[PDB]
Amino acid sequence: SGAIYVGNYRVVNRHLATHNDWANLVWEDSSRDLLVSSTTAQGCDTIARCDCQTGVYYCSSRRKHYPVSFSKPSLIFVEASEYYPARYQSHLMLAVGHSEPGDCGGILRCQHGVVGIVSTGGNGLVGFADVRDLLWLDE
Ligand SMILES: NC(=O)[C@H]1CCCN(C(=O)Cc2ncncc2Cl)C1
Ligand SMILES: [Zn+2]
Repeated sequence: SGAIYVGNYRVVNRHLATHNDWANLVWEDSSRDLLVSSTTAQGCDTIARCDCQTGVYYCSSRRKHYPVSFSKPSLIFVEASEYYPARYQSHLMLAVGHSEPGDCGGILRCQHGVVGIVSTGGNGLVGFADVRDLLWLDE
């Protein structure tokens, strides 16, 4: 679990969005596993606007942060789960690092701000949904 709170927006994994997120929907994209909802309170986070390929992510299944080198956002095949059929997920970045079911929502940050959230993983890989291209989150 986990979310990004920026301005009057809450960014979550689309597959973990609540009834309240869907009732206050701003934007969602199944191909990216993202959903953004509106908030009444002002958010605590700031978004990176950069091309960093290294950073640090929070891994809830270890209660720890780990440094990672990750690929540029791209279209990656993701196997079927209870949440989605087998499909290509877009704007996904992969890295070597621990992740297991329940780690989705952990933030990846570089020195410039929030880069994205955990969205996939397994067998010593961790995948992050990029948010750096969503320029409207800042306005
Ligand atoms: N973005 C998706 O399609 C994910 C929806 C939830 C399921 N999913 C996963 O990868 C779960 C997973 N399994 C093993 N290690 C880590 C993780 Cl996060 C795929
Ligand atoms: Zn950066």
